[PDB]
Amino acid sequence: GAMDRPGPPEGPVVISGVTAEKCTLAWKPPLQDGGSDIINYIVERRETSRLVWTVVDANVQTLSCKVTKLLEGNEYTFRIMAVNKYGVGEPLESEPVVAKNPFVVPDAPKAPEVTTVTKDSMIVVWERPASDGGSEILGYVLEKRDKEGIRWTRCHKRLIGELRLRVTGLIENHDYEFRVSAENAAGLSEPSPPSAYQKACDPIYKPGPPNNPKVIDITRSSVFLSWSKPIYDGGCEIQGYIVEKCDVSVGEWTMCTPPTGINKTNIEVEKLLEKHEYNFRICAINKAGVGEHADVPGPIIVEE
Repeated sequence: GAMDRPGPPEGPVVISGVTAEKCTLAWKPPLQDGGSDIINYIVERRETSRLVWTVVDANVQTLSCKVTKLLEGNEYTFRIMAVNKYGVGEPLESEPVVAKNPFVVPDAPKAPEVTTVTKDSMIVVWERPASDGGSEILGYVLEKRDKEGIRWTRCHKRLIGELRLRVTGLIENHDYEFRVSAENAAGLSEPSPPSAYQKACDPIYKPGPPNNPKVIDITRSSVFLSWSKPIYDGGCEIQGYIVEKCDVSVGEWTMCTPPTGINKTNIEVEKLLEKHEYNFRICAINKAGVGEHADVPGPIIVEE
């Protein structure tokens, strides 16, 4: 048919790479070229307050254009026209875009730390950005890796909204290392360095004091003591008890057992000085160590 100028560029204008000084536009060719091929495109800009369109590039041989010399804080709208041998077609106008610098993802956090461990769980804790640089952190992603495993795995879906997570579902006696990432509106940070490997196992602690230490009977040179298992065994097996004596005139706590201890809740302390006055301490032994002493009630006079 008869020939004329091209149709408008097609499609939504797509704006990308927006900073405070530049941005990038892309469009698609017009559906109709008017009967002659499109020679070049014309890209124009107009700050929203202004009336005059200003030329960005009058000879764009591309479906994209890099706009520069933009000005921080100003809002712009952009225009694209197709040109052929018979003239300039109707424009394709973009949506308004403000020249802002983009938001940035947070910095990689510092390495997390494990605190409380069971055979199946670990509490992991980490720090906020030391200073509130405008990260605007929304939450965290905690990852774990088994020492006998290949890849890092998430300990949870979506985000952790605090500085801590009790990670469960851990395999007893496996060793795990942790790393944490921080996410803001811009996206996910690079991960932190890893924690040191920790083994999933129940901790053991020194035992508590022996229970109900008491005197049973007294002779001319001996004292009979008795007690019961400590209420708190330290998650560990009581393997023995240490008994100590003190002369109240002297004040030096001497031993009444080998350091190994005694495997009974009773003892007969013998060869004690007659009519002297004593105090007695009893201690429990774990694989972890010797726990707190329990003092026998009052001082005792060795008599009959």
